[PDB]
Amino acid sequence: EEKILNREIGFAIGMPVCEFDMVKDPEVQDFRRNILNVCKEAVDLRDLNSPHSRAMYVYPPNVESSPELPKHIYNKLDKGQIIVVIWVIVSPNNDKQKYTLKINHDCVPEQVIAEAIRKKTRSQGKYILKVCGCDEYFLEKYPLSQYKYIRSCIMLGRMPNLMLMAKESLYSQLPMDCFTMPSYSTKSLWVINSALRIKILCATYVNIDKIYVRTGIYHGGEPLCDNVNTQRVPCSNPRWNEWLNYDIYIPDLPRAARLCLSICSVKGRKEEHCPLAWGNINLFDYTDTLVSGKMALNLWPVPHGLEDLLNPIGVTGSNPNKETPCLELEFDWFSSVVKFPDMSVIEEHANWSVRENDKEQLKAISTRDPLSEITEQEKDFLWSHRHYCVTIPEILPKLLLSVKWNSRDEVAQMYCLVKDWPPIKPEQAMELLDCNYPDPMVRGFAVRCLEKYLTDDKLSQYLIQLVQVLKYEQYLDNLLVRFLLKKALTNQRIGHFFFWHLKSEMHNKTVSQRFGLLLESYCRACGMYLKHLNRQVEAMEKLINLTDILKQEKKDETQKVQMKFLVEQMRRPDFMDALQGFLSPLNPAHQLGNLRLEECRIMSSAKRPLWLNWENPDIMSELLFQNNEIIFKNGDDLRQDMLTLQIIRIMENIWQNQGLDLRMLPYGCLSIGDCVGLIEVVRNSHTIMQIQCKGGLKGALQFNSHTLHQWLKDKNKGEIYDAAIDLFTRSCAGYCVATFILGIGDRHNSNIMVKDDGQLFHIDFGHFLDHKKKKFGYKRERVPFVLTQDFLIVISKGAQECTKTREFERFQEMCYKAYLAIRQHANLFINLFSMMLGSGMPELQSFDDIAYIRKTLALDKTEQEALEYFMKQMNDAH
Ligand SMILES: Nc1ncc(-c2nc(N3CCOCC3)nc(N[C@@]3(CO)CCN(C(=O)OCC(F)F)C3)c2F)cn1
Repeated sequence: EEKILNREIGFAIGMPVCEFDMVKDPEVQDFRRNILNVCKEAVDLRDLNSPHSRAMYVYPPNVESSPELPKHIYNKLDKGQIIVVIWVIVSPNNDKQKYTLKINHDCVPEQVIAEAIRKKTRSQGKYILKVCGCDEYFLEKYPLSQYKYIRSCIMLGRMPNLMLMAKESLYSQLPMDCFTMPSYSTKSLWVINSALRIKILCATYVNIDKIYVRTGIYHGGEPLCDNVNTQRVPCSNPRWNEWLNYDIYIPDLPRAARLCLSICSVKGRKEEHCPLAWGNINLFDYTDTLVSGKMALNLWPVPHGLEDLLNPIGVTGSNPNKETPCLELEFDWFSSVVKFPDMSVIEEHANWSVRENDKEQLKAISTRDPLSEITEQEKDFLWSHRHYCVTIPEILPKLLLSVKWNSRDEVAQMYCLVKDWPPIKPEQAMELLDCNYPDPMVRGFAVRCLEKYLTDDKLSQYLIQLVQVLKYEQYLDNLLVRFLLKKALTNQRIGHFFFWHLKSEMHNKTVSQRFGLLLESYCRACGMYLKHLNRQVEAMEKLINLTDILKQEKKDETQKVQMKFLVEQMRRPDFMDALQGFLSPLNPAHQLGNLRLEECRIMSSAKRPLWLNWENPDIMSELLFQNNEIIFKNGDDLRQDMLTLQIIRIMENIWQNQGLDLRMLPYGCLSIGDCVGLIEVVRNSHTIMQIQCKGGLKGALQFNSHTLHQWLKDKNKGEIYDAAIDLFTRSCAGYCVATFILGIGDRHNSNIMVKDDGQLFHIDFGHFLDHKKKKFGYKRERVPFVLTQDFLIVISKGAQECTKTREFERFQEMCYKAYLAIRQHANLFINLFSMMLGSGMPELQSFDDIAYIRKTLALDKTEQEALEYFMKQMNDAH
């Protein structure tokens, strides 16, 4: 009954549900019960206009955020009209009959259906349109061209193939709702007029000259007073029994104040100080109670490259592995439960607390990026004009950093300004969810802006950042988690990726409990989709096990011997059952039928990825792709690839909306677990090395700089030649600018690919945010801007003086405009990286890595000065 559901939830999370029942922490048990209200709200929203609302939960419309088509995309249409093919399965014989329509690009799905019924009858509202080849439906009254598949077809010059289906055929297959409620369902802070003191008792599980406890009171990475240390003791005896006194009074403690601890080592050789373990504690609990009495905290291992003695950004709470350094502490008891004051009380205290050159200086401060330095004079300038700031709402992040958070008088006044602040755009509100803004009223404002202005499309686009910033929340139950869970439980496409973003981090013990509890409530209310997720989990476990054996046990063996083990392991019954008949985690609309074993190989690229091939079992698979090819890789942190691919997509939208048709290729990529994941294979593509080692002769100098252009001319003879050179130029321009801005390394000719039609794209983003310079080669082949002689020959249509042709001038102008369009949206890009700073991605571990984008974008120069910097970089590559 519930034991069946709990066993299936346990298999999905990879953690038994009875482990959550064993947790005595009241915050954990209150979260498990209180989050069920979000589940019941999502389940009721799903049945509002049942079964149409249920069908749109399982098969939501995959649309762009705006119906507006840029003038250059409207020109791809024939007088504002599109040609679409509508298919029908007639039965008997199950014949495929097509009916070709020419309709207005903005026709709603029912107008398309009516026109297909008209064309078919030439020889009422009971039908739906489905994309041929995949489980994607057009159930909503959006203009046809707003659906991503139709929008993609217009831009890619392809013909839409849709399938006409009976409404009953789909609705009858929707399972009934199975959400069932689980069985597990004062003094004021401001009247204490003393300074804060905390007792450090003793440590256990700590076996070096001396050891000490370093402590500090922080609010979002910023110290609220000076750090205070215990006395140094010789390692063997870590008993301190010492009260530490802080220079901060209890009423001046902000709501998100934390105690940040560390056990540090001292070595006398200049005294060498090293942190051995760290732990942070929220000074107020989830019920707003100031902590008091004895407490024990199990500490965490120091993350690589900490560089400081404390870890104030790190996760809050005790290490679940109790067999780690354990610090015992004691807080004061003020003869009653102390609580943070009510909003009305804070509002009463805020009231009791109280040129044109200046209006332009406030506007300039407002447009600076999240990493730009804000001086002490500027902080005083911003806070003194805090009332004029409400009229430039985009300055709220700069103003929040000007507040003295260790002063309840300034904070009470900031709460009044936050309460009446005008709503801001989601890309600006997302910055207020990073580690710099722990205050719940600031965070609450930010989430309300997201609920008001975020479409389901933009929510999906920014899901990686929103799931990562959950780690920064002080408590399990918060406004952000409730917003994401409700969205995941009301749109199954969002729920699918939301599941995988949490599941893929369950190995990280700093988030295991938060994400595991969040996963339990999602699995309990996602419905029958849990059965599909379990099949995805089990197929991925079989591949992770297979690739682990290959990388550890049979690593050195030859390709033939590796393939013999692969084929033998894949032909096993348990393996075949697990790897066939499940949905693609890259896109759950793609069904993965039978494995085409003969087409599966171990690739010769770094970490030896697996090239897998499945039949697409859709009745109309021929109209999309007969076979789904996916790369499964063990060894890379594919979250860097996910972050880069998201940025490329956003950069492409910036360019497209500005009339700059720089065709990019952000193929799918999904992190499945610890350095494991899936990569979408782009069909009909070849690396530059493969093109060069086809026109190259055995024994002769390989990697010649004229093969690329020759191969493209043989593939595009005639009028289609001009289109291929143009597509190559635009795509190469976009990828030169993108790889430059982001500092993408390993730009060898096996990581740069080309399609038959001329489209160039990059792969493998295991290196970003640096100039990784080759150990050998020519000066022009080792500069940050990567543009080869091979590309210049294609761009100039074969000319020998390629840097002098008119086609190279047109390619240069493309690069200049593409560079400036991204520099205008720099704040967004800096913020998307900054939100990921605590993920543990090998190439993004500090603000110095993000500072690389501030240099390539030349944010500390003027618009004209940045363009000349970019021109000098382009010129260095030739
Ligand atoms: N982090 C990370 N990111 C990307 C990759 C990766 N990705 C792709 N691509 C393929 C195209 O679609 C996009 C993904 N290919 C790879 N290997 C090859 C190219 O180097 C080796 C020969 N090969 C081929 O012949 O493919 C046939 C044709 F499709 F290209 C593919 C590869 F390692 C790995 N790790």
